[PDB]
Amino acid sequence: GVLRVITRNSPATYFQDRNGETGFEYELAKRFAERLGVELKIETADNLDDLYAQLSREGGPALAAAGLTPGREDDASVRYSHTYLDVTPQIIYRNGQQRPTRPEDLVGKRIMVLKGSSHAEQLAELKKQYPELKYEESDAVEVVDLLRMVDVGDIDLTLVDSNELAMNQVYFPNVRVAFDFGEARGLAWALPGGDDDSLMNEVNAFLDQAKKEGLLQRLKDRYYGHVDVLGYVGAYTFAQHLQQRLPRYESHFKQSGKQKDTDWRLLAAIGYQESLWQPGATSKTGVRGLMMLTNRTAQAMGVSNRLDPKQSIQGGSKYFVQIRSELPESIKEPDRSWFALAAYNIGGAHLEDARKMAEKEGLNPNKWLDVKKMLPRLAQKQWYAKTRYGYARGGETVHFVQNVRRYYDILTWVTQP
Ligand SMILES: N[C@@H](CCC(=O)O)C(=O)O
Repeated sequence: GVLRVITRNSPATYFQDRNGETGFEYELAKRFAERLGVELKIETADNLDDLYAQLSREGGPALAAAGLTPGREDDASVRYSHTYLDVTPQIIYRNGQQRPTRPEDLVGKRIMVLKGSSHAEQLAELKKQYPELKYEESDAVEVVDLLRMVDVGDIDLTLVDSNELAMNQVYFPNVRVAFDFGEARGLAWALPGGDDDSLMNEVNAFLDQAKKEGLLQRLKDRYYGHVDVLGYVGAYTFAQHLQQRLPRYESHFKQSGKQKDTDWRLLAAIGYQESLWQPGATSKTGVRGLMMLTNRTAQAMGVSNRLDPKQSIQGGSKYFVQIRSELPESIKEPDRSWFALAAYNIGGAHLEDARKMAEKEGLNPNKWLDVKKMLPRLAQKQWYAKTRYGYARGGETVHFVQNVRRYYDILTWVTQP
């Protein structure tokens, strides 16, 4: 009584954050496994070629959920469910470089795509029509890698499904859609063929029902797509809010500070980066209140009302100090505080991968200046594929810690002594 779903380890799909497992596919697979009264077991594939290999052996996974494009036709050997999400392939280029207008303008550019993907096949055929088109494909990269590579200019163009872009665009300021390339199409789950429609029919029953019940559109808004974390405000705006907001809460930050033997101004910085000192702030991610705590985490810290500024401040402060208390003793202050900010955001599991990765690189797993260099690698498959817990958006962790420290510095400077 265990549903095995194979997927890809990636932000649009499945990954681990500080609260455990998450992702569009993962949630859809879980709400489905529950509709079957079985346990969901995730298995992840290394690349797309391997996913389909795995799906087609006997004794393999039930189905594949991985934002797969059917394309197909009638290879009965692999069969597709109804679609649960409609997308469009898009050519992506780097801002301030020659924006291609037409398929012919893909000639002369360096292009990279997932090896074994629909899009590699979309380009393969375009190469008959223009034998000068050249492109590379790789198994050691995921779409998140491709966008970074354009953003940073290591490649000119790539070709990806629009949803992957909607989720990530914001983490890549320099990238821009050049044009749609192909008709809109639907994504779907993949099952092996196929003589018993036992398994297929309910999936199709599930997806059809979950479309009219709002579940698909709910998820789509949950994930696709938005900037949780980021945003250093003006020094202007912070000075503003020092006068308009902090006076309400300074009292609570101070006492929690005292209660827990920790600098109140860092607690106050966490909260500013968190919600901008807004006790009613909330996210579609399911965090809420001044210290943007999750429900499980709030209950765990004794917070019975997430919207009460005093409670959320006390519970968030409690959460931060414990995380800082649980790090390896080998990490000393002040780095220790920075690791905890790093862990507060990305989860200790991932932070741990970073330190191992840091060690193996001959760096100091105890120096925030070093591990901080490793955290961004967790969003690079060549690297995160080699870690225990896999993908993490480590660049956003770094911004988190940085930003929080920055507010902490201004606060110190103004307080006072
Ligand atoms: N097939 C990949 C995209 C491949 C590419 O970017 O070229 C996906 O599942 O989104």
